[PDB]
Amino acid sequence: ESQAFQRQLTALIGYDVTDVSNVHDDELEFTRRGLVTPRMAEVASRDPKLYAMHPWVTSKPLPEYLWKKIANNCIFIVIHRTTSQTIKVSPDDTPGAILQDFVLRVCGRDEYLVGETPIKNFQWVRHCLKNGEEIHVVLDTPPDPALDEVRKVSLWDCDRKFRVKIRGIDIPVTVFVEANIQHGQQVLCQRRTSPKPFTEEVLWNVWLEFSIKIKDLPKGALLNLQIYCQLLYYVNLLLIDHRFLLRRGEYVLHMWQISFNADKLTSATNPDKENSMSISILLDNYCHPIALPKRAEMPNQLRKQLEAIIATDPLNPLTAEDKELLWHFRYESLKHPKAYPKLFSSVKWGQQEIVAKTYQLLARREVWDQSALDVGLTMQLLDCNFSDENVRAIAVQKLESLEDDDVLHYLLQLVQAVKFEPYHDSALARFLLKRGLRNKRIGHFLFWFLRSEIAQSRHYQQRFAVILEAYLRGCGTAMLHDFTQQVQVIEMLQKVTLDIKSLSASSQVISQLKQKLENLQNLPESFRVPYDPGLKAGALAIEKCKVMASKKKPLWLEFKCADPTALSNETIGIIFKHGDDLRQDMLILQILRIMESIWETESLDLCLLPYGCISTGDKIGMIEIVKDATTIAKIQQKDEVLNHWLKEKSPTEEKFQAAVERFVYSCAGYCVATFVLGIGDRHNDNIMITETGNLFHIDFGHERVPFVLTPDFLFVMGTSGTSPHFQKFQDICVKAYLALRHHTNLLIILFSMMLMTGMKEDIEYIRDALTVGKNEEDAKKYFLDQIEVCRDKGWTVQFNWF
Ligand SMILES: Cn1c(=O)n(C2CCOCC2)c2c3cc(-c4cccnc4)ccc3ncc21
Repeated sequence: ESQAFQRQLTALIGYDVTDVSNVHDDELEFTRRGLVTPRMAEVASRDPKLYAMHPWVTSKPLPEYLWKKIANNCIFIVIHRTTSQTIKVSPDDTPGAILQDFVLRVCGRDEYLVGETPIKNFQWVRHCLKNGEEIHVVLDTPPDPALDEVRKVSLWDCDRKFRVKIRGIDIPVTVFVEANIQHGQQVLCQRRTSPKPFTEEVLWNVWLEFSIKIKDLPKGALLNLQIYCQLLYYVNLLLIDHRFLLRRGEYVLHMWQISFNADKLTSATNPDKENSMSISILLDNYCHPIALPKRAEMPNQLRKQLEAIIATDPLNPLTAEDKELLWHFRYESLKHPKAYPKLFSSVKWGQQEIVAKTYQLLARREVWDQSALDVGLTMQLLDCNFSDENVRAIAVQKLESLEDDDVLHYLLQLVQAVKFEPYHDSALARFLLKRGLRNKRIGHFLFWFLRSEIAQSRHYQQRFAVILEAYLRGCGTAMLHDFTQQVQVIEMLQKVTLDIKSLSASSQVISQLKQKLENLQNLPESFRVPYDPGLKAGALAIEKCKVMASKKKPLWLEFKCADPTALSNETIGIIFKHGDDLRQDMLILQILRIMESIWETESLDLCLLPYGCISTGDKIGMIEIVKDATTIAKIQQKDEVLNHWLKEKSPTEEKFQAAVERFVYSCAGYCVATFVLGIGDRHNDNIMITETGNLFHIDFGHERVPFVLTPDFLFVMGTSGTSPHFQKFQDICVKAYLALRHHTNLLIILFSMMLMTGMKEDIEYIRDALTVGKNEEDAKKYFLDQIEVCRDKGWTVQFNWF
């Protein structure tokens, strides 16, 4: 009756929030309760007119390469209604001024040109100008905002030393327990139990007295229990709870097994109980509830020493002297926003006094607030190394400066960063709740970015599910309708992918596929595309649908577009795959999209193709089909072969000369990008190219060479084992490489988090690849040398690949 809505949300999320069986406290229920207010606040504050039409706009400057297309200076936008007419408009002209009521929707898209924004500052206008396409719009009627209607004793006096009683470890099928007090990645104090023979049950009943006191336990503290026999099981328990109270009583904790990592920081217990390892522990209880309460300059030499510490890379660890230097002169270090991550590492979190000294130091934020926004440091303070609620919130406060365009560039990386938050309700989760609820595009990607983890991560599904339910409860009836239509389709397409895979390691398979898709089309008739929400896919082209030939078996699906106002009847091609982890490809594609923005600021377009890719469920998702594209393997199935393929598929010579240029930029782009990320040693079948000349890597799901610059690519430029194109390539390569190096800290910390949340020494790769330390001229030469490593090898490495 009154519960029907929750069972609808339950099916959208893919996990039950009301079901509380793997919970030892009430944090999820308390954060479900606490999340109501920032949803109520956002639902109410959003302009219902601009919420319904979600104009995807930017406040960033129009790039160098895009002002080349505009001349007079005017742009042509063709308005449709059967009868169409072109209108010459100034780049700085508002959409209403063009209209001279009615709205300017994009043809075949739920994309609109609205608000007090210049047309040059629209993401669809910039997109068309980049791709050299016409701006086809339609004089449509604004959508009803009615469709989005939303349904409605003190701690610092407990000077006693802390202790935990290790009762034992009950397991269904030598060993010792390692008890740790943790804050960030920094272990405060360790204690082990005496080794005992490994059996079905191992009792100890011994108390482990720690060096740290109750008073000195920081908000965010963790009792991390580990089972060593060398590490085999782990579990965590927040010593300070959500209601600021120290943990008391008996706790049985089901432990996570093994095979550093974000999964190893989780406060959640293992849901499996009949097969998992447990741990009975006792925590000292009291009659009254224990509750946590709330100059000189610097000499020229010690200034230079501190300046060198700030200027180093994030991965560079601080010594004991570096930590003392930074802490003593914290008031100076506070006047340099770049020192904050390193300074907040230098503080002794296991000392109530040193913590209180930081908390009051942070009240002098006049300098941090007034600073120019840096995503680098903001992401730095949100990682595993920072467990303090206050420090993290200073980073979340800067995320408010980010306009909807930028929130989209880091939505996935911010969603992952929630894994490092000690408590469920956090400034970050709330931040992602505001931005998702304010914007429909952000909200759509939020849904899928959260649903990605809820369905595959047993470690963080609990936390993420309460954040999804909170977003869902405020998006409005329209988005809730759209998501049911997406869930219903992917859940339908999930069975088909799995049933077909359970028939192969042919005509039988291809007939059985259409035999199943037939009893599927007879709901829904339309659904938004999870990786491109503007595009609405209609009914299937069941005759075009096939099962793909590789080691894995994906579903090549083609859907007609639901919008009849579309320019072409070109179907929407979607790959539905199983057995591969799309969570890592999502992460790689995101850094690629970030790299492009870095190049945009530096006035460069390296023509990357970061194809839509959404992780949907348990090792299953969907991938965008790139139209008129094939792999290098299919083009070979040597030197001449690619340039012969480009001319052959090219209509005019004008278009071919465009095809070789689109090749040099995209090739240089994938050369710099895949090198930095360390995914350049890839097989020919994992490198694609459009009939337009647009090259792009794929299958990112986890002798040597730095990148792929084979002779067939070189022959396209006009070189065999210099050229006017190869010189243009080398120059744009360096120009692109040096741009990414200006954002070292950003890339370093983006990669670091990517590793921990998606997948110590492995991370160190970007230090060397982004040539940390070396000057602008030394890096130019270093990259040009890596070009020559590909020239020397040629077909060697490509041949080596089995
Ligand atoms: C025409 N055509 C293909 O043949 N294929 C492939 C199918 C699987 O064998 C490799 C080639 C693709 C595409 C494959 C991906 C992709 C698939 C899995 C992982 N990462 C990326 C993306 C876009 C694509 N577009 C077009 C297209």
